[PDB]
Amino acid sequence: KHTVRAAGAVLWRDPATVEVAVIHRPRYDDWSLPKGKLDQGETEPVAAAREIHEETGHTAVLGRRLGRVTYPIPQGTKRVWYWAAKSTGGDFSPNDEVDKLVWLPVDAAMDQLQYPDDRKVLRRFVKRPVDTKTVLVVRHGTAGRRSRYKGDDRKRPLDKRGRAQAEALVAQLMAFGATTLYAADRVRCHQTIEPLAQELDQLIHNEPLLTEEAYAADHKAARKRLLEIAGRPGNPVICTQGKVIPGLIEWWCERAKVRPETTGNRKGSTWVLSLSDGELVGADYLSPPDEK
Ligand SMILES: Nc1ncnc2c1ncn2[C@@H]1O[C@H](COP(=O)(O)OP(=O)(O)OP(=O)(O)OP(=O)(O)OP(=O)(O)O)[C@@H](O)[C@H]1O
Ligand SMILES: Nc1ncnc2c1ncn2[C@@H]1O[C@H](COP(=O)(O)OP(=O)(O)OP(=O)(O)O)[C@@H](O)[C@H]1O
Ligand SMILES: [Mn+2]
Ligand SMILES: [Mn+2]
Ligand SMILES: [Mn+2]
Repeated sequence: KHTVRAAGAVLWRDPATVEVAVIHRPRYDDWSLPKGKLDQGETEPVAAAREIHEETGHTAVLGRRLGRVTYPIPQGTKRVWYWAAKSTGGDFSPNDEVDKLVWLPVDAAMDQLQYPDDRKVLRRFVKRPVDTKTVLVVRHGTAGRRSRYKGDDRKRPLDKRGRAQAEALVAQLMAFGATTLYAADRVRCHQTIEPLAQELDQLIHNEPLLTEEAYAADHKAARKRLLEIAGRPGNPVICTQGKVIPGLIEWWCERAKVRPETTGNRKGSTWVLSLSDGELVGADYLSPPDEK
């Protein structure tokens, strides 16, 4: 019943014309997909990107999430979440952890992978486009509690936990190749992506149409604005509030007939929206960085 958390990837290069990486490990004599256990304080996407680079030598950009594999181990239950990950280069060198890496088209990869669950991941990988662009919709971090004033406090800041959530979100959002930054017109939303702003040296665009008060006054304008942002070149991060996100996500998924595998709305959480030719093809809910 104790869960060991891990993450990994279908790492690919070049539609089933791509090649995917399959690794061999001499400790187990197995062929499998690269993956590994989360370190203290990592989230799954951070661990996936790190373990990809450690086991294959390649850097990569994560995209669509491809489901979860569990299996019993002496410690309890091993849990692996998998992402599609596009190689951004690197070179493999054999060692004692991983002694071989082969790049295979999907069909021959399916023959090489010994675990049925890995084959299931790879089937998911091919079901939808993999060369995707990415929108990251983030609910701001923890910011104490609303006062008894009607509606909303413009300037309430992140609390200490929330500031730490903001710092922890840099690595997670960098894992998906975030490039451009947007925040609803509340201090707490800006402060959530300010650490990422500093890392990228990028300015945070301000978004009055995406606050809770605006969504409630004019939801059509909020939806239009999301699409406008998503249509721009780059991979945008959009930080907004709890009353806004569920409605926007549900609307987009409905219209494009995308089924989210997980759902939630926690402060510090992230929705990874994968697009192919402007069409939504994945909506993946990630837990806040300090929650399970
Ligand atoms: N998809 C699957 N379904 C069922 N069983 C699977 C399986 N994959 C591996 N095993 C089987 O479980 C045992 C532990 O392997 P593991 O879960 O891959 O263990 P691990 O902790 O050695 O490997 P990672 O989780 O990949 O850990 P790291 O990369 O973090 O390890 P590191 O310390 O080498 O970095 C092995 O005998 C293996 O054949
Ligand atoms: N005074 C209030 N007026 C209206 N809604 C409130 C009020 N207080 C709490 N809520 C509701 O409860 C939720 C959580 O409020 P809390 O004070 O914990 O966080 P918050 O930082 O304001 O969150 P968000 O900015 O995501 O709405 C809000 O999203 C809102 O739906
Ligand atoms: Mn591993
Ligand atoms: Mn490893
Ligand atoms: Mn490891």
